[PDB]
Formats: sequence, C-alpha cells, structure tokens
Amino acid sequence: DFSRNLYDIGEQLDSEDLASLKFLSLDYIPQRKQEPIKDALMLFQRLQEKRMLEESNLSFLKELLFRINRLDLLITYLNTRKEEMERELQTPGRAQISAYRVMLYQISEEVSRSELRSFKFLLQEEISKCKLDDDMNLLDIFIEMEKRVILGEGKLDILKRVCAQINKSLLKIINDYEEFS
Amino acid sequence: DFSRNLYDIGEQLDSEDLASLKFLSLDYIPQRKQEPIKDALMLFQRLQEKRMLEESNLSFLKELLFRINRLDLLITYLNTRKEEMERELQTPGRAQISAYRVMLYQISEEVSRSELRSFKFLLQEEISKCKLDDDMNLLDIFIEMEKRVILGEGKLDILKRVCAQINKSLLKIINDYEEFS
Amino acid sequence: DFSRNLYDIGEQLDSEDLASLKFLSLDYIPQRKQEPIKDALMLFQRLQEKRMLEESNLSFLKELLFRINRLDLLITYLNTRKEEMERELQTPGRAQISAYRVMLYQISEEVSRSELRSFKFLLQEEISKCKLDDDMNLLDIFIEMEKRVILGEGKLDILKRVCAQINKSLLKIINDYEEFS
Amino acid sequence: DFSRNLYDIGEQLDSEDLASLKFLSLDYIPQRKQEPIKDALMLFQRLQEKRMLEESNLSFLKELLFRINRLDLLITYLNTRKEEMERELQTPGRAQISAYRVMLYQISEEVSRSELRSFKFLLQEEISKCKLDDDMNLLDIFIEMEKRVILGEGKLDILKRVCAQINKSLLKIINDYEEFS
Amino acid sequence: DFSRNLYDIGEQLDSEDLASLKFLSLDYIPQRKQEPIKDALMLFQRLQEKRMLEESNLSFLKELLFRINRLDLLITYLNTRKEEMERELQTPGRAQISAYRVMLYQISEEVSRSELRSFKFLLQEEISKCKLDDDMNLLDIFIEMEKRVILGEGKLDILKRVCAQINKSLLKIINDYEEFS
Amino acid sequence: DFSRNLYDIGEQLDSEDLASLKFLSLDYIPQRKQEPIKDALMLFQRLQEKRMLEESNLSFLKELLFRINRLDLLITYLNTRKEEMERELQTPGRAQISAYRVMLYQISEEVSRSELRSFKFLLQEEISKCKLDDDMNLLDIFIEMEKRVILGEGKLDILKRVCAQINKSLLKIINDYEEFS
Amino acid sequence: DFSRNLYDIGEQLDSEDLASLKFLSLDYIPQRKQEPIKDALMLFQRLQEKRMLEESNLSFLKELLFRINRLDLLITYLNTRKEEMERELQTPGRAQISAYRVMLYQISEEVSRSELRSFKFLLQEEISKCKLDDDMNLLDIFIEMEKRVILGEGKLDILKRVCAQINKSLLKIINDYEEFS
Amino acid sequence: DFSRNLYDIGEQLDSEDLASLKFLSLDYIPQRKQEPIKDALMLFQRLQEKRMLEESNLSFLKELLFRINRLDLLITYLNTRKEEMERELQTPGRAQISAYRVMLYQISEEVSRSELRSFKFLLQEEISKCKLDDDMNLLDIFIEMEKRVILGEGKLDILKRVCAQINKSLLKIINDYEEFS
Amino acid sequence: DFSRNLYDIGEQLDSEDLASLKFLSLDYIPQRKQEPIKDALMLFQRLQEKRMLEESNLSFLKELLFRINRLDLLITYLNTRKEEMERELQTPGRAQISAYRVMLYQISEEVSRSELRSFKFLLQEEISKCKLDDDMNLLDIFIEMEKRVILGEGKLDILKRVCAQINKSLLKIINDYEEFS
Repeated sequence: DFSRNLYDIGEQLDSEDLASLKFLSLDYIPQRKQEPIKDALMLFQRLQEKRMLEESNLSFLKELLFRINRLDLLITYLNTRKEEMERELQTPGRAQISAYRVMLYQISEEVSRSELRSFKFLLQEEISKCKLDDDMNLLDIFIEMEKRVILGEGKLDILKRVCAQINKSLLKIINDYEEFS
Repeated sequence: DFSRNLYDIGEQLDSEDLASLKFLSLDYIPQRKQEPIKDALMLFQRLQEKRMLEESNLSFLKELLFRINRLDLLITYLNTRKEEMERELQTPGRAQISAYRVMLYQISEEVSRSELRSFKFLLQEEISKCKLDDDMNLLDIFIEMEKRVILGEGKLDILKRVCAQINKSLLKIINDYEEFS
Repeated sequence: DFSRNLYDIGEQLDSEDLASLKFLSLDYIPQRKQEPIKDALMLFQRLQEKRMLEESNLSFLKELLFRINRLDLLITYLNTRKEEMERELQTPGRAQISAYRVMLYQISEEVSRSELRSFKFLLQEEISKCKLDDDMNLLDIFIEMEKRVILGEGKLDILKRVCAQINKSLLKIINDYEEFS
Repeated sequence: DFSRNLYDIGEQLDSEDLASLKFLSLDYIPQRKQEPIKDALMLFQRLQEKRMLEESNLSFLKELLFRINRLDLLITYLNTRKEEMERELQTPGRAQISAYRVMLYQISEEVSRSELRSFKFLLQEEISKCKLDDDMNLLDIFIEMEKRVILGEGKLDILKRVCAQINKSLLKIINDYEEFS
Repeated sequence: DFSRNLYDIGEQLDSEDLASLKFLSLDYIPQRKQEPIKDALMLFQRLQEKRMLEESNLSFLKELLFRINRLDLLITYLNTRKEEMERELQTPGRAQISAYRVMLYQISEEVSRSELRSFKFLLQEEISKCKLDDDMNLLDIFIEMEKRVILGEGKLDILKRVCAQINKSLLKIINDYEEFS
Repeated sequence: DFSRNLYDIGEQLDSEDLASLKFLSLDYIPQRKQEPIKDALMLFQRLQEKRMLEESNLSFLKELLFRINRLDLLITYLNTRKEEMERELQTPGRAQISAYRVMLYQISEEVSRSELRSFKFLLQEEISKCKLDDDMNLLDIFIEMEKRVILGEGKLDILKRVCAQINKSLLKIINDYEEFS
Repeated sequence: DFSRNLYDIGEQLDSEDLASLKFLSLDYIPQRKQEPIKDALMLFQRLQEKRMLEESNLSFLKELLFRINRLDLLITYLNTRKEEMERELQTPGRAQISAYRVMLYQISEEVSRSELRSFKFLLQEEISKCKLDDDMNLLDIFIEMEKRVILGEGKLDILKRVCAQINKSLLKIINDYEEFS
Repeated sequence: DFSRNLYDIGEQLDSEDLASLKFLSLDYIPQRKQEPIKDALMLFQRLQEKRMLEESNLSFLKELLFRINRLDLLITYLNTRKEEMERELQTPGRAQISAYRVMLYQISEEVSRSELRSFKFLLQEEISKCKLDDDMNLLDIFIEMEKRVILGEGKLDILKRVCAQINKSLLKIINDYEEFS
Repeated sequence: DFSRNLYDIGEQLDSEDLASLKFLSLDYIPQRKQEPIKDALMLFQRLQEKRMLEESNLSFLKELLFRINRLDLLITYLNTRKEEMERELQTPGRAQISAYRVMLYQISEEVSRSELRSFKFLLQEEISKCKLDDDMNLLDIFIEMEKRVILGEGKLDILKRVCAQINKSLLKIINDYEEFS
C-alpha cells in the first residue's frame, strides 16, 4: 500500500537530487534505460522491474536517500533513522550502492560551479574525445569518462591528477577510498 | 473572476518575495514541487489546484502578504487592514502557516548578505557537504538543514548554536518557540 | 438532407473530441461497437442505428456538443443557442448523458498531461492488474477501470484517494456529484 | 510539374509558419481536417481539394505569404510585389482570408511567450471551460474560444477585456477591425 | 556572397548593442519573433523574411549600424563611408528607422544607470502596473510603456514628466520631435 | 502623484543622513530589506511596501526627517512647519520612532568625529575581537551592540559606564531615560 | 543464448550514440532501412540479415563502438580492449567503413551546440535548399546534402567554407585528410 | 597535456590583465566573442578556437605575457626569456599582436585613474556620442572609439590632441607609432 | 568542528592584516586567486580546500599570525605560547612560509607611508613598466616588480640599491638573506 506514499516522497525530490539518484542508480540501471526517467516514480518503476525497490522491500530507497543526503524523507516517510543505513554499512554486501559511486557523488557535492568550469576545460585538456558544456553536471561528466574508460577503480590516479588542478579536499576524498582496497 | 486581481498582485510582487513565499508554501506545497515556478501566477495556479487560494477564500494569500510584509497589497487588493493579522492570531488553528515557518522567516529577515557569508563560514562546520552559493537564500539553506535533519520543529534550537555567533538578535525570534504551546 | 451534411460537419471535430464522445456514448454504444469507430460519421452511423442521432431527432448530438464544449457547432450547424442546453435540468432524466459520465469527463478536462502521467503512476500504485501505457487517456483508463469494476458511483472514494495525490480541485469536481445522492 | 516544383516551398517554410497558415486556412479548411498536415505539400493538397490553391491560380498562397510576412518567398518564388497584395483592400471580397483572422494573427505575433503564460492565468479568469497547456499558441487559444462561442467576428472585442491586462496596444488592433463594419 | 559577411558582422557586433537593434526593429519584427533571437545573424534571417536586409539591399542594416554607432562595420563589411548613412535625410520616407525610435535610443544613451534607477522609481509612481528588477533597461521600459499605451509618437511628451526631474539634456533630446512640425 | 515629488529630497539628503534614517528605520525595515538601500528612493520603496509612506499619511517620513533635521525642507514639499512634529508628544504611541533610537542618535550627534577614536578603544576593552572599521560610526556600533544584544530599550542605560568617561553631556542625553517612566 | 546479452548493448547506448552509429552505418544500411531502427538490436538485425554483423563475427561491431568512443562496452559486452581496434585498424582495408564517415563524426564531437547554431545559419546562406531546425544534427545535415549528391568525399573540404568562420581546429580536421591522398 | 600547465599559469592572471589581453586579442577575437570569458583558460579556449594558442605553438601567449609585463609567467612556466620575445624585432611579422594594440595598451598603463577622470571630462568635450560610464576602462573606451571610427592608425591625432590636454608625457607613446611611416 | 573556533579570528583581524596574509600566502595561493577574498574566513576556506590549513594541522595559521606580528593572538586562538615559533625555526622544513616572503613583509613594516611616496619616484627611475597608485601597498608594489621579474630571490640584492637611499636600515635585514643559502 505504501506505493501511494512513494509518490509522496518523489514530489519532494529536487531535479538535481534526481540526477544524483540517476548517477548512483547506474550500478543497476543501464546508461540508457535510466534516461527516460523524469522523476522518482519513473526511477521506482525501473527499480520495480529490477526488483530493487518494491513495497515488500524499500531498503534500497532507504539507502538512496542516505546516499543523496535526503534524510528528511528517510525519517518523514520511510519512518526510519539514518543509523539504520549506517548499520547497513557495518558489514560487506549490505550496501547496495558501491562505495566508488558514493565517492564520486561526494566529489560532486564538494566541487563548486567555478571549479566545475575548471573541470570542463581541464577534462577537455585531458582528452578531446569529450564534448563538454555548462550543462554538463559533473556526474554526467563522470558518465562520459566511464565511456572512455578513464574513470574507474583502476583509474583513480587520473582523478587525483585532475584534483591537483582543483583542490586537495578532493584529493582527500580520493585517499579516503583507500580503505575499500 | 478574482484571479483578475491576483494578476495585478503578482505584477507588484517581487522575485525576492516570491522566493520567500516558496519557503512559506512548504507547509502545503511539497519541498521541491514549487521549484519550477518562475512567477506569482504559476504559484497562484498551484494554490488554486490545492484550493489554498480560492476565489471565495483569499485568507491564505492575506496571511502570506502579512508574512512578507506587503501592506501595499493587503489593503490595495485584498481590502483588509493590518490589524486583521492579530485577529487571525487570536486562537490556534486560525493561522494557516506554522509559527515555526514564521520564526524561520523572521530569523532570516534580520540577516545581512555579509552575515550570510559569515553563516557559510560556520555552516561548513555543520555540514561540509553543503555546497552553497554566495547568493544562497538562508531560507534555502534552512531547507538544506531539513535534508540533514538538523533543523526542525524540535531542532529549532540548533540554529542558535551558530546564529548567536552571527547576530544574537535572532534569538528573540527563536525563543518564540514557546508559542508552540 | 442534413444527415448527409453531417459528413462535412464532423470534420470540425477533433480525434480527442471523438474519444471524448466515445466515453460519453458509454451509456448507449457498447465497447465492442465503439472500437470500430474511426471518425465522427462512424459514430453517427452507430447512433443512427440506435436511433440516438437521427436528422429528425438530433437532440442527443445537441447535448453531446454541449458536453464537450463544441458550442460552435451547436449554433452554426444545429441552429440552436447554447442557453437552450439548460433545458436538461427542467426534469430528471431529461439529459441523455448521465451526470456521472459528465463528472468523469470534467475530470479529464481538469487533469493535465503531467498530472495524467501521475495518474498513470498512481493507478499502477493502486494495482498491478491494470497494465498502462503513455497513450492511455484518462477516459481510456476510466474505461479500463469500469471493466475491472473499480469505477462507479460507489467507487468514487477510490477516485477521491487518487485525487488527494494530485490536487483538491479534482476532488471538488467529484464532490460536486454528491448533490445527486 | 510547376505546382509539384512548389512542393519545395515547404522546405523554406517553418513549422511555425505552417501552424500560422493552418489558422489562416480555417476559413476554408475544417477546424481539424487540417491536422494531418505535416508540411506545405500536405497543406497544398487540402487547398487543391478546396480549390484555393491551383497550379494556374496561386493568388491564395500569395496572400498567405504576405499575411505571415514571408515576403522573401512571395517575391523569390511567386514573383510578385508585396505592394500588389494591398489590392485586396481595393474592393470588398478581394481578400481571401477574413481581416478577422489577420487581426488575431497580428495579436498572436505581438504577444510574448512569457505573456502567453500570463494569458493562461487570465484565460482561467475568463472560464474553466478552456483546458490549457504549455504548447498552446494564442491562435490555438482563439480557436478554443471560438469553440465556446466566446470569440468571433462579432465577439472579437471580448478579447479586449483580457488583452488590456497584457498589452493595451492590442486593443487598437482590435478597434481597427471596426472599420469593416 | 555578403550574406556570409553578415555572419562576420554579427560576430563583430557587440552583444550589448544587439539589444538596441531589437528595439530599433520593433516596427518590423514583433517582440515574439525578437525574443528567441540570440545574435544579429538570427535577426538578419528575420529581416530576410521581411526583405529588409538582403545582399541586394543592405541599406536597412546600414541605417541600423548608424543608430548603434558601428561605423567601423559600415566601412569594414558594407564597404561604405560613414557619411552615406545621412542619405536617408535627403527626402522624407527614405529613412526606415523612425526618428521616434532614434530619439528614444539617444535618450537611453544619455541616461545614466543611476538616472535609470531614478526613472524606475518614477515609473513605479507613473505606471500603475509597473514592475521593476535588476535587468530593466530604459529601452525595455519604453517598450512596456507602449504596452500601457502611455508612450508613443503623439504621447512622447509624457517622458518630460520625469525627464525634467532628472536631466535637462534629456528633455532637450525630446524636443527634437519638433522636426515633425 | 505627489509622492513622486518627494524624490527631490534625495538631492540634498546626505548619504550619512540616509544612514541615520536607516538607523531610525531599524524598527520597521528589515536588515535584508534595508542594506540594499543606496538612496532615498530605495528607502521610499521599502516604506511604501509596508504602507508607511503614503500620500494619505506622510507623518512617518516627516518624523524621520525631523530627527535628522531635513524636515527643514518640509516647507518646500508639504508647505508646513516642522514644529507640528510636537503633536507626537500629545499622547503615548503617537511617535513612530522609539525614544531609544532617538537617544542613541542624539549621542551620535553629540560625540565628535575624532572622539569616536576613543570609543573604538572602549570597544577594544569590551570586545578585543570586535572588528573596528573606520566607517563604523556610533550608530553602526550600536547596531553591532544589538548583534551582541548588549544594547537595547532595557539595556540602554549600560552605555553610561563608558559615557561618563567621555563627556557629562552624553550622560545628559542618557538622562532622557526618564522618558520611559 | 549469450546473444541475449549482446542485445542489451543498446541499453547503455544513447540515442545520440545510435544516431552516430546510423551515420557510420551509411556505408552499409540505406537511409530507408535506417529509419525503422529505434535501438541497437534493430541495427544489429539489419546487419544480421546480410551477415554483415553476426554473433560469430562481431569485428564490425568492435570498430563501431570503438569509433563512437564507447570503450566501456568493448569491455562490458565485447570483453576486450581498445587496443584491439587500435592495432587492427592500423592498415588500409582493416576498417569496415570509410574514414570519411569517421572524420565527419569527429567533427560532430568537436563542434559545440553553440557553434552548431551559427553553423546552421551559415548553412542557410551556403545552400538555400536546406531545411534547418532545432532537431537537425550536424551529421543529419551531411545526410541531407547526400540526398541530392551535393556532398561527399569528392568535396570533403567543402566544409571549409563554413568552418573558416567558426573554428580553425575544424579546418585542422579537414587538413587531416592527408591519408586520403 | 601541457594545456594543464596553461591553466595553472592562468590562475595567476589578474582580471585587469585578462581584460588587457582581451583588448590585445581584438586583432583576432571577434568583438563579442570574448564577452563570456571570465578567466585565462576560457580565453585560451577562444585562442584554441582560432588556434592562436596551442600546445604546438605557444608563442602567441608568450608574446602576450611580454606585452602585459607578466614575465613571471613567461620565464617561470613557459621557460622563455623576454629577450626571445624581443627577438621578434629581427624581421617584420614576428609579432602576432600589432604594435598599434601594444601602443594603446601602454597608454592605458601610463594614464592614471585621476587622469581618466579628466580624460572622460575631455571626452565629453570631444563628443557626447560615447556612452560614458564610471566603469569604462580606457581600453573599453578605445573599443567604443573604434566603433565610431575615431580611433585608428589614421586617427591617432585625436588621442594626441587629448594627451596634450592631460599629460605631455603621454605624447611620447602615441607619437611613437611614427616609426611605421 | 574545530573551525568553529576560527570564526572569531577574522573578526579581530584588520583588512590590512588580511592584505598582509595574502602577500605571505603567495607561496601557496596564486598571485591572483586570493583576490576575491574579502575577509580572513574566506581565506581560511581556500586554505582548507587546498589543505594548507587543516583542523588537525593549524600550524600554518600559527605561523601566519607570527609572520604578521600577531603572536599575542596565538594564546587567544590556538592556546600556545609565542616561544614555540622559535622552536619551529630551530630546524629546516618546519616553516611553511619562505624567509624571502617574511623579510619583504618586514621591509613593508619598516617603510613609512610618507616614504612610500619617495619610493614611487625611485620606482619611476627604475622603470616605466610598473604603473603606480596611491592605494598600492609596498607589498603590492613588490608583487608588481616580481611580475616584471625585477624582484626575486636573486634580485633582492638589486632592489636594495634604492631602498638604502630612503632607509639604510632596511638592508640590515636584506643582507641577512645570504644565510639561507
């Protein structure tokens, strides 16, 4: 019955937060399969097809909100505290979103608009293969980097070289991924 | 019908006031549902659809104008005196906007753009995830604080932990939490 | 004579108008007799066979045009004033189209495309038995609901729950049918 | 062969031009019989059946291009001076499209897309009978108003009540129509 | 081949001055066909439709470049001496941009940003439907005043109501209307 | 109408006198509404929005101008003597500016521009971490005291503990605390 | 069997990627057999029909995905690395499609949306037969030309008449047709 | 690759130096092309658009740094001595930035802000055609002079007249152009 | 949570102190990246982004206050004695700011505001490249000379040749530079 209230979660979702969910959902939803999604419920439909999100199991949604920092919804509508997802972080295999995706998202939160401009031209300096613009959310840029296979667990060094021209707080985020080695 | 007057109200409504009205609509319009609204008329349409703003019931708009201090509209268009605010504040349930939201507005009401920069210097301690713009409305920041569940009805007294460091006059509004009971 | 003139009058009607007329003809023309209809004249032929629409008695057509707000035809071709449609209220049973169908139609007039997509999700949330698509008109959905016996004067509460997820003006349209209790 | 060679005219005509031509063609082509038209060729076929556009008589097209301000084509392909389009004003009946239509057209050209949104609010101020959409051309709205018989050659000055609120110079365009009384 | 140099002119045209070209084109291209224009070359395409600007006749562009003081482009691309702009003064009707538009432009050139703010305050007193923001331009105000039908060729003197309060030199500019005596 | 003729005040109104008006308007115009005021026109705008400034009642403006002694110009706008401000003393609540704001202003008028230096030293004693910009006149300092809620209507007398060290004439100003009896 | 997975390549391919593949498949699949194609599987089936691409010989697909820079799919589905095509395509006759197609694609990667806008404006001046609109891809333009054999390898440098006014690095691409000698 | 270092060079560029580079780049970058440019690398992207600056040829930037006295970057990061830029004097055409532009730049380096005040007073004495503003950089004024063709290799006597009215030492720069007689 | 205690530093520090910090920060922050900074807390943000200043490592801030002679603040903010700064100086690699920068600062402290005038004359004798202004700090001038590469680690012994001419005791510091090499 709570699908009725899934609606009542999605309406509070920012267009930007949706794009964030799209990026994080890429571990399950194909790069094009995700594209028709225009809101949370569209995502939920895909996740129902993948059986990641359903009335019988909204634990994926629970994490998703934890990952994009929409804890207001986790508590308000899913009626649980963030510490539940922190318990899901306790042991391997309980987290549904990969740590690497989380780190890349954390970057997108750390990187400012001005720095994003640097990211745009700087990546172009790294390769002409990418066609970039001011509409390229860093997360969308990351998707493009995946296409060229210059973004991944074995390409982390590239991100660090990029960070050298941006800031060291990002470099930190990169080093903080060491524990998942 | 009466939307003939709403039009002429909206023409005189400021884009800054509209931003604050979006915050005030949070007790009815979903957190991010109002985000594609560009002018007063679109806002008014949503309120008509939710029947918060009716041709026979303009009392919600009346309050809204009281909340954004537009007395040039209260009398000019709604033909109501300023004293009617206290009339609507006679008993609980009469006001449509929570005193909680009213306080949050007044808290930001006394804030300077230079204090907003100072706030960001303190907000990075509260949550480094908060990617904020130098022209970010404090009310928008409050929405972000909801996301972190660090600002709320019972978490109102979190604000003073950094607001007292910026402008202790805000405390006079925060202490009005007593009007919850 | 004029029955033949209708040949060149029906072309002024939309395909959405036709679909709407099909919904309105649900109290006369069977679903299996509605589907073959491809244009207004096909509809007219069925109504001629059922003697609802004949040159000697076009009072059914007259009402229909009122029901779908095509008064331009009511006056310019059927040569009668829009004010004459009030005669439907002179006595119970005078109207050929039931108020119930009128209400459901008015809803489809009030519901936008974006809201329609929301209705698609909401019904999916209500049950998986109803398979839906992007070409589903709200009136088409109502037909599907009828077939599944979840649409009726005693099922209005379901529509009310769904409308609560959209807007209160739709709820109003439904509540306007309460006077026929 | 020649009229067939004019099939290419549609390659320099815009989709907006076609939409405008459809409105202007309403005096001869049924309100919705025009809709299958996807290009100028399709339009011409309807005009061939209506005998408005013939290989040996393009005077109808000549007027159209003048009315929609595609003078580049009026000269380049139809090889006629724009000055000779004013010959429609020499005696009554020389014009093929009613002055009523070009009046409404000029209005639609004068109104901004942002003002169209403003109109939408005032269109509900007029009535709830008109269902609105973001893709509605003001000419489309005019058609819808005709359907409700609240707009016409005798009801043109109904628009003035709303137009005064958007652009009062439209009132003059309307007032000038009086000269054809 | 100069239509390829129209591109060049457009690149060498100042994006800030393009706004004034739109103002100058008000009596040829409706604000609806102006607002989607992003550069001069797009405007030029509109002027091709009206046949104001073609390779066979760039005299309209010539006049436009005179108004926005781009004499360097008259020489560089139109290959003509600056004095040839004054050929429009030989006989009445030669000019295509009314001195009315020229004077209003000259006013906007004389008015300081600080004086504009003053005019915006005075507009708030003058126009009952005045709406102000940080993107306002005196030329845009003039357009809006036409929409209020308070500014015009015969109503030009209205500007002296506020110009006399600001800068006598602006009033002097207005007095140039005397040439229509 | 006439309101527009009060704009002239700005020509003779010193920016420092405007800053004084800002201090006096602290009980009316919000911080965020006050600080973007760059001239009397922006001030007037805010006053109109709260309908404090209206042709039917300019008494608030009058009182304000009396405080800064610019009501001397009243005889050039309303044609009446500034002495009629004494009417505010007839009964309690007639004055719109609290004697709290008045007394603090009188202090800023009594203290020498060079003596302010000593007040900066006093501020060092009270708060060695406080920023002491040379632009901080006593009125701005008083605002900073409000930011530290050390100064107010009930705290006003606190100033005497350092004012006695500056000049007994300042104590004489402070002795107007008797007006709160 | 395993082909089931290959079918899903299209679930990561974008519509832009597929459109690019269509352009690159112009040396195999006619424009009349490309239109029905809506996804990668459709493309695959067209190629399977004539054994041009089949599960037992994916060497053409290997290049295709390599050429459109989707190396993540070379890994994910083709279970290989870019190195394979880099080595394989070193010598003439190893490519399945003309480098002419590839080079034109590379241009579409280098040309910005903003550059394409002005690129199209030049196309209108360069070829009056063009039917330009917002849905035209740069590659679609090239096809439009081929529809009447007015663009191809024989005039591969024709684009220099447009690129010279846009971006010299596009001229560089043209100057990289050295191996076609 | 190395572009990465050009970025790193650019981070030490002043916004004034950037504007100066824009002026010097006016022999290449279109009048409005540089308007969205907010930092060095953005400019470099426009220089990549023209291929004035490229990893294959950095001599353009190298000269520019010499022109605006940023040898701290030329020597430090581009490993180039100023004498190698001075080596340009061997033969004509070695310089990519005209001595005309360099001369006018040097003037802006010689003229004080206080002399710009007196310049702008004399500018109005010369003509009211210039859209005078307090934020007008002398180089921006030069651009406006170019617009009106009152600045050039044959208009240098205008600046010479102005210089004689400001500072006799300025004449030592503007007269130096005589070497190209 | 430790940066919470940095807030009250920037409030105490002067704009001059900030300017001094900016000069000393040049070894890490680009010559023109710090310019938008309006207070010390904005500086701190940049330092934390570049991780030059960390909550776990405040030793850079510690040094900063030492270098600008604010040792008495170390006990008030970092709770450490000034003697520990000499402890740091005991061994190489502990200091984060170069002695070169520090010594140049000491010079600016020794040079009088009046002497600066005579230095401006000397700077003109040195070169016409450095544009001078009364609002320039000697440290700002130092930066400008560095830009011309006439001031540096190997040119420090050149500048002093005119420094002694104003204050011989400056060289009592400068000549000690030898000890660091």
